[PDB]
Amino acid sequence: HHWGYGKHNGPEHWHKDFPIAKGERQSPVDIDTHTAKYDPSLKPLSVSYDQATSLRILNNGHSFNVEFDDSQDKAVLKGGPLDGTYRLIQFHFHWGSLDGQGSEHTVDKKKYAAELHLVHWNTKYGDFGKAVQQPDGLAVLGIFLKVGSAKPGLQKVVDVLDSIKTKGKSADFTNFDPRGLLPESLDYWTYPGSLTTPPLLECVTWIVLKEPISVSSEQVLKFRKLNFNGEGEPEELMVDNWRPAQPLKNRQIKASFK
Ligand SMILES: [Zn+2]
Repeated sequence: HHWGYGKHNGPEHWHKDFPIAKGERQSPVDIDTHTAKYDPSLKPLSVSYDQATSLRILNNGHSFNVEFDDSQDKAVLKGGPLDGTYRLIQFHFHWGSLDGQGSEHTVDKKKYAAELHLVHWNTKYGDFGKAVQQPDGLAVLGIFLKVGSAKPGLQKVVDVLDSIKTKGKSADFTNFDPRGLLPESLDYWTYPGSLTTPPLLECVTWIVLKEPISVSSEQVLKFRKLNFNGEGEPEELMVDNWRPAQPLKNRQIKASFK
């Protein structure tokens, strides 16, 4: 029926409704740090999130998204391997049922507890919908989460999850600053890929940060209290909403550092 992460509608079933699932540039992938090519041509990333305007937090049934006002160049990303300006539209997470799994991308086969995705669309295309239909339409900044000390900047998000426990629920979420989710270093790996959830369009330039951010066990625990289901239905905890690594095929992963 509808896609999900369960035994009967999980990742291995997606190809039936979205044949692109078996395409040539699917994500996520395993980052082999020894074969990734350091490219001196890559420019530093430029993240300008000082004017970011968050609007709402929503449980869409597969994750929770924090949405931003993308009607103007308020929070943008440029530089790196990108040509042009990409606007931040939303960020969301993928996490596991246990601390040893949860991330989508892996580094030398190592899985992290969760993975943060900051989705941006190329302004040259006018709107998000047109952007996803282009090979260079989106830029997604991926950040790994490891369990350790608390991330102060993440607490506001954690505190509101109670109000959006089930599918379809949303709440006002203004004045949230995404800069508090960033690691200290901006070194990264990049390769051409796709969305990791249906429609799995191959329109993404992935920018995966080398440095993980630390979150406490109590923080990740609250992610695990969310529900895939809507209110009034049998409770199915939202955990392990991650897609396994896909084959790299004819792609090269480039690193911005040596
Ligand atoms: Zn994602």
